[PDB]
Amino acid sequence: GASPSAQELKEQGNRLFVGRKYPEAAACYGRAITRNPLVAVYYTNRALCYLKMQQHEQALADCRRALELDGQSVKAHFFLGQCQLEMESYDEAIANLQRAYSLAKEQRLNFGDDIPSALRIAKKKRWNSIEE
Ligand SMILES: *CC(=O)Nc1ccc(NC(=O)C*)cc1
Repeated sequence: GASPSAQELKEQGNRLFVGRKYPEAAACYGRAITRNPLVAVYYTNRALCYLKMQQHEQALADCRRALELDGQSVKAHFFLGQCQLEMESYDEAIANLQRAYSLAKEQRLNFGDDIPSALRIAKKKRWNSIEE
């Protein structure tokens, strides 16, 4: 047969995510990791699959793996915050989303209003949690 390159399996998991096959996509990213475990995006992409699967702990651990490879990652800080938000770790979530925002400015990355909106939503969810 043929065995793909790590890059080729990342491409395949990307297509599987867009096809809404999230456990399959996540396994594809694991196969990419087997070939090259030093590529941050494989872990962040797999964390998005885990989030869609409502597996917050597994997504969180992949965000940590990505952050050990790229400490400047907007995407890893953003999805770390999103994992924490889903787990109701509100203050940690907001700080990581704010760090994502600052990094994106430093890097001149345009996500429209997505990060400010994500913060507003996070702070409102936190506020509602405090007011009971
Ligand atoms: C390039 C790429 O992956 N684009 C893309 C478009 C639409 C969506 N939508 C959903 O997954 C629901 C994902 C990725």
